[PDB]
Amino acid sequence: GLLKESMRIKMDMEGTVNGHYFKCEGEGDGNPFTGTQSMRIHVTEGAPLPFAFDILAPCCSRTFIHHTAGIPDFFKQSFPEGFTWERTTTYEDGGILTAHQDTSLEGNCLIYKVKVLGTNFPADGPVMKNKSEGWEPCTEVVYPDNGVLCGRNVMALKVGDRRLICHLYSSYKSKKAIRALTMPGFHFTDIRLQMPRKKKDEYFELYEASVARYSDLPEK
Amino acid sequence: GLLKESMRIKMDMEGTVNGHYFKCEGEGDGNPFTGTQSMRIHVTEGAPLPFAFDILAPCCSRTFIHHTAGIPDFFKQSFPEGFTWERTTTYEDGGILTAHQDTSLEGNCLIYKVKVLGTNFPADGPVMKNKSEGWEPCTEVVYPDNGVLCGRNVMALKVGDRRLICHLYSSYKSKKAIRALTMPGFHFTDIRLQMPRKKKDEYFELYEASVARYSDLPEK
Repeated sequence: GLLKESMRIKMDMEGTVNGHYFKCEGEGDGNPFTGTQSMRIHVTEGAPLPFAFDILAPCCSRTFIHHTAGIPDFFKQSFPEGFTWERTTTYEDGGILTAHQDTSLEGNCLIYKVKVLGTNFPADGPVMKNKSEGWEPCTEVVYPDNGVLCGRNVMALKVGDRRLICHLYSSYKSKKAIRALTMPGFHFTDIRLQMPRKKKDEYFELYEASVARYSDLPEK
Repeated sequence: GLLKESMRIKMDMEGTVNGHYFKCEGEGDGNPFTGTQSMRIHVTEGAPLPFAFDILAPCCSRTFIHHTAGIPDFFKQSFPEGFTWERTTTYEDGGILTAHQDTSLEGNCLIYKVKVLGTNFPADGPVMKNKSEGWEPCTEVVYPDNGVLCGRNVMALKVGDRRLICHLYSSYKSKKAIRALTMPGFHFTDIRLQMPRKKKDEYFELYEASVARYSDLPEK
């Protein structure tokens, strides 16, 4: 209807992590129906980032999820009005990353406005020491709550042979009237977020694939 | 070859939940290689239980996981010596359910000893009001940490059309020498835990299926 097979993405992100201010601009593209996408991010203020960009990578696109088994698509249904998401991620070594995001659509271009505040990351930890090597793939739990889509996730940041676990609490809210929207049931969203390239803690490239599905286990 | 395609299970559980003391005995069976199993639980002291047995259901069998793609099997490798697990489950409405478990093997019978403490469950909540309808399927995150197997999970207790989220923190410890066991890498375990039958808050029947696997998403 309103979404095409090739979509452009423009993202503006502003934030402060452990007191360090930054701004990022991203241009990306993807296929929303096969659920694949990529983004080029330039840190336009606050470069070089004194912390691992990994913690900001999940703040950089829910319209690009391949929905299987007839699962209703909260995000694609939300257009032309668009949607927002709120998230807090708690890291098991103390760090906290809170974010709010606005998703709108203008022509062939998705427009993301992201605000980020991160606090209490340990000074000696892999995030502030910039010693992480990206994320493992993950499986978000997704479920309705009175017209709001809730998400819960466990993600694992790679630090050598070790994994730093964090816990994601997400709320996805449509700007469309609740009556014009078909809510999904309880389901899962597999997500594989990768960072193929980065340069000087100032330029980053992301690729992400996402699939909404039910458990593959038979119900007895 | 210590495990057979048909195994017996004997379980003894003792615990206190919101100040209510109880003991349970379980007899079960299953196929460890297809990863399927069932159990009959009788509350022998403290019946009828004044809380939902659902919160005790995940305390009742990791030898029965179907391992795909050559993922090493921490639990099956642990025999004949066996293993232990410990877990804390935090419910988003305040409840806490902690457990320690010992798993041994004698002949054709796996022997489980479980100790449980549950606290701070709200008097008005679905657990203490006994108004839950079992668990959704879930996907545990499993990864090594210096010979210990760690698990993290998000589970959802069904309360009508509502879901009460809880967060699981698990540690699995082999009694085998670290040198005689090959640790798996980061992977996932799909688990579907069901309660086909219950009676008088005193008799319960469980069925569980589990599969260890990697992400279904292609790695770009």
